[PDB]
This record gives sequence, C-alpha cells and structure tokens, in this order.
Amino acid sequence: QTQPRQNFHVESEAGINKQINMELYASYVYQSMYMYFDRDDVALPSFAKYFKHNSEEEREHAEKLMKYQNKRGGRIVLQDIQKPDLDEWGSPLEAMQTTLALEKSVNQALLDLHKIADKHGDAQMMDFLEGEYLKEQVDAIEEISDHITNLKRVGTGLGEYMYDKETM
Amino acid sequence: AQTQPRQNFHVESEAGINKQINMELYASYVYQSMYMYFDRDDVALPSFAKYFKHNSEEEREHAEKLMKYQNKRGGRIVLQDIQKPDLDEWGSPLEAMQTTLALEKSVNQALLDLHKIADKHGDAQMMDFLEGEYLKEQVDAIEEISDHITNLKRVGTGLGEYMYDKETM
Amino acid sequence: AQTQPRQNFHVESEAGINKQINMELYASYVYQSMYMYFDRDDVALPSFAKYFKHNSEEEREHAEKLMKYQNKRGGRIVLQDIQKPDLDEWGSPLEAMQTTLALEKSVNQALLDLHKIADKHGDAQMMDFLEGEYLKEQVDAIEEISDHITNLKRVGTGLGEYMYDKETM
Amino acid sequence: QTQPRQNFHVESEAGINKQINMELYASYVYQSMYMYFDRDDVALPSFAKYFKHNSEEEREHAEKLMKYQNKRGGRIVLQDIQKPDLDEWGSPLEAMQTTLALEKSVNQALLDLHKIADKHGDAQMMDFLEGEYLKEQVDAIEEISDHITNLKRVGTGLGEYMYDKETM
Ligand SMILES: [Cu+2]
Ligand SMILES: [Cu+2]
Ligand SMILES: [Cu+2]
Ligand SMILES: [Cu+2]
Ligand SMILES: [Cu+2]
Ligand SMILES: [Cu+2]
Ligand SMILES: [Cu+2]
Ligand SMILES: [Cu+2]
Ligand code: NA
Ligand code: NA
Ligand code: NA
Ligand code: NA
Ligand code: NA
Ligand code: NA
Ligand code: NA
Ligand code: NA
Ligand code: NA
Ligand code: NA
Ligand code: NA
Ligand code: NA
Ligand code: NA
Ligand code: NA
Ligand code: NA
Ligand code: NA
Ligand code: NA
Ligand code: NA
Ligand code: NA
Ligand code: NA
Ligand code: NA
Ligand code: NA
Ligand code: NA
Ligand code: NA
Ligand code: NA
Ligand code: NA
Ligand code: NA
Ligand code: NA
Ligand code: NA
Ligand code: NA
Ligand code: NA
Ligand code: NA
Ligand code: NA
Ligand code: NA
Repeated sequence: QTQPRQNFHVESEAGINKQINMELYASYVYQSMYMYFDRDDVALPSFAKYFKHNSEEEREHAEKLMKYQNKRGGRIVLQDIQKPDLDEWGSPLEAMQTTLALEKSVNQALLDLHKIADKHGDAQMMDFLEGEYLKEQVDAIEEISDHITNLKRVGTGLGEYMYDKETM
Repeated sequence: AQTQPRQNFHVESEAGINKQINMELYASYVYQSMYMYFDRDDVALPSFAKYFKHNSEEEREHAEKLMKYQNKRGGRIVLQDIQKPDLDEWGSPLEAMQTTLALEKSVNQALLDLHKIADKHGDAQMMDFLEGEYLKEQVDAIEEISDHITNLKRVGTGLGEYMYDKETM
Repeated sequence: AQTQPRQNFHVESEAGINKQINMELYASYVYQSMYMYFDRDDVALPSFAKYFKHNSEEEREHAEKLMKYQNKRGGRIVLQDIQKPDLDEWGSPLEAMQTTLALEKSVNQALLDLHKIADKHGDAQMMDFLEGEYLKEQVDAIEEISDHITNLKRVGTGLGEYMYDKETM
Repeated sequence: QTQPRQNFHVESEAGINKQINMELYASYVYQSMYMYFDRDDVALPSFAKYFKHNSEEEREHAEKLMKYQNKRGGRIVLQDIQKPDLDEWGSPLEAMQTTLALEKSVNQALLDLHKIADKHGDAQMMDFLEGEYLKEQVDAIEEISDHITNLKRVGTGLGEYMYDKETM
C-alpha cells in the first residue's frame, strides 16, 4: 500500500482516473470550439474567448482530480484523449446546445463517481466531489441554459453579433 | 386608554394604514415573483430580474415606513396574510410591465383613498407625510413604468427585448 | 418536457423546496412583526428591534437563495400565501426569544426533512447545498438564541432588560 | 399693506405671534429643567444636556416663526415670557411626563394655527407648518414617549443613573 492510503478503494481510484480522462476530453472539445469561433468565416471573438476559458478550466478540473488521486495515494493512469466528434460546430446556438449535452454527461459521470465513493464509505471523497465538482457543474449547466435561451431570443444574424459583444 | 403619543389620530386612519401596509407587502411579493420569473433559465433576462428585485425591496421598505409611522402616531400594527400573486408566470417583458403599471396605479389609488381619510379627520401631519413620502414617488414610478412600456413596444420582441435588458434595465 | 437544466432533480425535492420557501418567508414575517413590536412606544427597546429587523431580512434572503436554487436546478417556483404570525404582540424580551427559539427549531426540523428527501432520491448536490448553506447557519442561530435566553433569565426584568439591549443587542 | 403681503390674513399673523410666545415659553421650561438636573442634589448631567438642547431648539423654533412672520409681511409683537409653573421637576420620570404634556399642548396649538391658515386659504403657510413644525412635533412626542417607557422599565436609583449614562 502507498503511504497515504486510508479508506480509499481501488474502484474509487479507477473512477478518478476515468473522470480525469473525461475532463481532458471536455477541455479538448472546448479548445476545438474556441478555434472554430476564431475562424475567419465565423469570427465571433467573444464566443471564442468563452470556450478558451472553458477549455482552461476543464483542464484545471482534470489537474485537481490528478492532485486528489496523489493525495489519497492513488496512481494516475492516463489514456488517449479522444478527438472531438466534429471539426466544426455550426451556429453559436448549436455550439451551446452541444455544450449543454457535454456538461450534463460530465455531471452524470461525476454523480456516478460520487456513488462509488458512497458505497465504499469514502466520506472525504464524497465531500470533495460535492464541494469541488458537483456545485460547479450545477452552476455551469444553469449558465449554458441561459445562453441557449438568449440565443433563441436574439436569433441569427445581428443578434448573434450583439450577444457576442454584450453578454459574451 | 389611549397610547402615549396619540393626538389627532383617528381609528379610521389607523385602520387605513394597516390596510395600506398589507397592500405594500403584497406588491413586494408580486415583484419578488417577477424577479424570480425573469431569473428562470427559459426566460433569462438578468436586468429585468434585478429591476423587479429592487422594486420588491422598495415596496417592502415602503411597508416598513408605514409600520414605523403607525407606531410614531400611537397606532397599533395589525398584520394580515400576504396573498400570493395572481399568476405564477408573467409572460413577456412587455406584459410584465403592463401588469406592473396596473399594480402601481392600484396602490396609488389606495394611497389617495388613505389621504382622503386623513383629510376628513383633519389630520394635517398625516396628509403631508403621505404626500411627501408616498404620493410623490408613486407619480414618479408610474411615469417610469409608462416609459418602459413605450420603449418595449418600440423595440419589439426578440433582439429588442435583449437590447433593452442590456441598455436601459 | 423537462426544463433545460434538470438532471438528478426529483419532483418531490422541487415540491419540498417550494414548501421551505414559504416557511422562510413566514419566519421573516414573524421577525418583522417582532421588530415592529419592540419599536412600539410602550415597549421601546431599539436594539431588540434592530436584532429582529436583521433576522427578518436574513430569513427573506434565505428564502431568495432557495428560490434561486430552484431555478438553478430547473425547478419551478410556486408561491403560496404568507400566513400572518400567531400573535400581534410578543410579551417580554425573554418571551420573544423563547418564541424565536421554537421557530428556529421548527425551521431546522423542516430543513432536515428536506435533506431527507434529497438523500432518498440520491441528490448529492442538493444535500451538500442544504448542509453548507442552511443547516450550518441554523445550528449557529439556535445556539445564539439559547445564549440570549440564558442571559435574559440571568439579568431579569426591568433594568436588566434595558442593559441587555444596550450591551449585547 | 406691507410690501410682501399677499394671501396673508391678520388672523394668521396674530396666530403666529401667539405661537412665537408659546415656543419661547417652552424654551424657558426646558431651560429650567436643564438647570434643575444640574443641581448638586440632582446631578444627572446627561438629562441636563438633553433639556439644554431642547431649550435651544424651542428657541430656534420661535425664531423661525419670527422669520416667517417677516417673510410674509406680518409684524412681530412680543409678549412676556411666563415663568414655568414649577421651580423643580421631581424625578427624571416626572420631568419627562411633564415634557410630554408640554409638547402635546404645543402640538395642539400648531394644529390650531394650521386650521387658521386652512380656513383663509393660505396654502403656503399650511405647508410651512406641516414640513417645519408638525413633522418635528410628531417625532418629538414619539421620542419622549420612548423615554417615559424606558424610565418606568429601569426604575429609580441605579436605573436612573444608567439611563443618564447610556441613552441620554
Ligand atoms: Cu469539469
Ligand atoms: Cu453526505
Ligand atoms: Cu457534505
Ligand atoms: Cu409603494
Ligand atoms: Cu432561515
Ligand atoms: Cu417647538
Ligand atoms: Cu394640504
Ligand atoms: Cu403639503
Ligand atoms: Na469494485
Ligand atoms: Na465502478
Ligand atoms: Na476550427
Ligand atoms: Na478570435
Ligand atoms: Na499514465
Ligand atoms: Na434547445
Ligand atoms: Na451518491
Ligand atoms: Na450559474
Ligand atoms: Na449565461
Ligand atoms: Na433571454
Ligand atoms: Na370612520
Ligand atoms: Na375607511
Ligand atoms: Na419563477
Ligand atoms: Na408563484
Ligand atoms: Na407568483
Ligand atoms: Na399598453
Ligand atoms: Na385600489
Ligand atoms: Na415522492
Ligand atoms: Na415529501
Ligand atoms: Na407592533
Ligand atoms: Na400583527
Ligand atoms: Na403579528
Ligand atoms: Na426557556
Ligand atoms: Na417543523
Ligand atoms: Na378672523
Ligand atoms: Na384665531
Ligand atoms: Na434649578
Ligand atoms: Na450638569
Ligand atoms: Na414686540
Ligand atoms: Na406615564
Ligand atoms: Na388643519
Ligand atoms: Na422619533
Ligand atoms: Na427616546
Ligand atoms: Na424600554
């Protein structure tokens, strides 16, 4: 056993490794969206900036899970980061709808990881996940939902441009 | 049997103040409902939300100032149920402002009727308190909501609703 | 038919939050009644008044934070009548604090029952939100009111009530 | 007619002169109370300070009515300022009860003066009285009422001394 290890099940350790890969994947998706809105034929720099920031924070979320794995005495096992499903992401509205589905899948995987901690009595891991991950996912899902509603309200064309200049 | 401060303060004015207190609290509740309606994920107009949040707190403060006045004159505060608002959801920004205009006018008419009670009982100090602290602000509020309605008709639905939120609200 | 944010959020938790919202608003109304009772000319304890004024605004803010949470998770806020408090007047500072202790404990028990609803439906995020944002403060509030009751029994009526107002309150 | 005079009835002018005398009288009463609490055998310096301030403000209330009389074109006619009814004022509680009755009589006389302005259509005088006199009398009567309630609560002896040090 590694020196720190106490009340830390191998199933939780494996679940953290798989969550690490999913955060890195989400980071890659947002990096793709960032560079898509930076295209000369899309050219929405504040949408670009938004996905750049989201890409950096998903990757920080990954690192915080990596730090946690080491803190509890787990061992980090990295896997390929899959490329995103698409090369281009359509309208600002479609990109946000794609983002909502992504954040919800990440949230479901965090809830499943919390279930692993719960069944093995890992009280500290449950609280770590609730405070550091579940709370932010709820805020992020709300924020993307508001974006989708406003993008439907303002419509295509001028409205997409104004939303970029104002909210984003 | 009169309270220590009481002078030139009729029981009908005291009762009228208690009724006005409930109506300010009711209006506060209406605005707090509108605040949270515009905070919904499928409405999501954060500056309309903040406007009704502020309106809800001013109405609650208007209620408290009436409560303080009741005590100052030697009246006794008698609280009643605060009815829930008529609707759970308030439609478009335009419809919500139209609902607000009718509410503020209803509150104004009840303030004017309360002023009439003070007047017929010779309560000079209460008339002036109402004029300076309530009637003046109701006239400003009714004007402001009217301007909002006109601009919301001008900008129309969709992008205009969003721009009004970012600019005026 | 689900709202955009909704995930792992049961209708029973949503209903429980709406019920807790009404109970926080009710407690706010109770404290606002106590605030204005201590502001009466024949009670006239201005620091007890300010204490319940602040308590009334925190309860109203606790209600709003629950309303915001309901929207965040994709629930729909359904408001109900805010019942008037049981009494119009609250007796001595000691009796008012004893009334407050029972109220805060009632609110705490309803928060614990709301936590049980989240727990049985596996709502990990809602349990933590309740623990950090509501249960922790209810425990601090219940302790603080208990200290007030003990000191009010120690100082007794008359001068002691006045000194407690000037010093601790 | 004096140069400024417009819509200013002789009955209002006379009523202001009589209100002037009543404010000066109230000022004299409070000056007596001030010096009574300054006695070596009473010795409550914050009660003394309170009645000193009230004496100064009654006399400022008198001067503001004198200024108003001149503003409207009335002529100030002064009368004897009667000495107060008593030379000594008993307990802090009794002095406050005496003060409440005094402020209420002054308030009733202001309301009667407002009636004179009303029946002669003197809109400006009514508003002057409401804003500058009636509002303050209501605040003063409330404040004295609170004092009486607290003086009954704290009782005689130590309570009188503590009230002097704390509220007064
Ligand atoms: Cu993440
Ligand atoms: Cu837990
Ligand atoms: Cu926890
Ligand atoms: Cu109002
Ligand atoms: Cu609470
Ligand atoms: Cu005066
Ligand atoms: Cu008038
Ligand atoms: Cu006026
Ligand atoms: Na296992
Ligand atoms: Na597993
Ligand atoms: Na690209
Ligand atoms: Na760019
Ligand atoms: Na590795
Ligand atoms: Na959609
Ligand atoms: Na769980
Ligand atoms: Na959020
Ligand atoms: Na947003
Ligand atoms: Na919107
Ligand atoms: Na009547
Ligand atoms: Na009536
Ligand atoms: Na709502
Ligand atoms: Na509702
Ligand atoms: Na409602
Ligand atoms: Na209209
Ligand atoms: Na009305
Ligand atoms: Na159920
Ligand atoms: Na239930
Ligand atoms: Na009261
Ligand atoms: Na009541
Ligand atoms: Na009550
Ligand atoms: Na007890
Ligand atoms: Na309960
Ligand atoms: Na005459
Ligand atoms: Na006369
Ligand atoms: Na003397
Ligand atoms: Na002295
Ligand atoms: Na003279
Ligand atoms: Na008395
Ligand atoms: Na009059
Ligand atoms: Na006052
Ligand atoms: Na006082
Ligand atoms: Na008192």
